[PDB]
Amino acid sequence: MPFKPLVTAGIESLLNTFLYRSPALKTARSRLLGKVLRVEVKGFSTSLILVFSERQVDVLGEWAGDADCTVIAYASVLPKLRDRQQLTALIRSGELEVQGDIQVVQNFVALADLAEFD
Amino acid sequence: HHHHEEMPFKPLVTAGIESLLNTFLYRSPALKTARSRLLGKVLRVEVKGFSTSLILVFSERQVDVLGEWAGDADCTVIAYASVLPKLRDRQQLTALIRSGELEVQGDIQVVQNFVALADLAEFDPA
Ligand SMILES: [Ca+2]
Ligand SMILES: [Ca+2]
Ligand SMILES: [Ca+2]
Ligand SMILES: [Ca+2]
Ligand SMILES: [Ca+2]
Ligand SMILES: [Ca+2]
Ligand SMILES: [Tb+3]
Ligand SMILES: [Tb+3]
Repeated sequence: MPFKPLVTAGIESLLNTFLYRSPALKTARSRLLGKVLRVEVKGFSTSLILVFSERQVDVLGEWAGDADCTVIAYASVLPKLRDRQQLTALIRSGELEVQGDIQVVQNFVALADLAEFD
Repeated sequence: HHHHEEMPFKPLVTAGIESLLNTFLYRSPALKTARSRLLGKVLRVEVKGFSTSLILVFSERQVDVLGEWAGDADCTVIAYASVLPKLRDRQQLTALIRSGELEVQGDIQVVQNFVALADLAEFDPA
């Protein structure tokens, strides 16, 4: 199946430098341990699968299995997922569609928010 | 890089796009003649819904990606990210420009040459 290896490797390195380089974020990352988040970017044919472990997040373009959480949005909603206080508004407006366990995306957005200085 | 210090998201996005474009377009010497058409060109990409631009600077051994450019761009493209999977060939490029899904300012030949390069990068199995 099309794994899109160059794009997924690039997204993986980006997410690992941003979220996993700092050991100060360890306890915030512990909330996502063993979780599988499926990201469907509207207009794109392939899904992105994020598998969280202690050392890093692995990204795949193809997954045989279930995701704990699935998020559907247009590309312009992705930069908005670095703010915990605006996730409820995005979900309410339908800009971000959530299937499965909403806690997985809430925990991810809380992590990304703590990863970056405003 | 090798450090514990928190670094901004924007330079990580441009570094990531740069790495991607160089592996995809610049690794294969078979694409040399297609790359020659973009030498010295500056392509500004404004992704609708995003606040910041992407600047692509084509040289012989690589394309550099920046988040800012005080100078002159040879071509400026404005589109939503969902048009990227739609610009496979030059036939589709004309339809996207005709429909206004892709807005072009400056030299249209730069984006035609870029799309023609990406299309040949897919044909070339390297
Ligand atoms: Ca923050
Ligand atoms: Ca560079
Ligand atoms: Ca000019
Ligand atoms: Ca120029
Ligand atoms: Ca193609
Ligand atoms: Ca190739
Ligand atoms: Tb599948
Ligand atoms: Tb602008």
